[PDB]
Formats: sequence, structure tokens, C-alpha cells
Amino acid sequence: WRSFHLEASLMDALLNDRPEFVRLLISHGLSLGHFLTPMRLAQLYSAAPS
Repeated sequence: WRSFHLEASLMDALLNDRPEFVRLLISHGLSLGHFLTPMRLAQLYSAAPS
């Protein structure tokens, strides 16, 4: 698996709950240094229900 594929998987795992997927993703290891760009923070904040 590549960096962008894992980043997209973590993106979906943050948009939706899926705690087991979240657990496995961070357990396997991510960047956490390039995953926190302001644009990504923006779509994370935009996920709040209306």
C-alpha cells in the first residue's frame, strides 16, 4: 500500500466512524506529519452535521 492510498483510507475512516478500521490504520502506521494540512483540517471540520 502507498502513502496516498493510506491517507485516503484514513480520510474515509475519519469521515465515518468505523473504529476498528481507524484502529488498524493507526496501528499499521501513518505519516501524521503530512496528513494534517490546513485543507484536510478544513474538510474534517466541514463534516459536522447541518
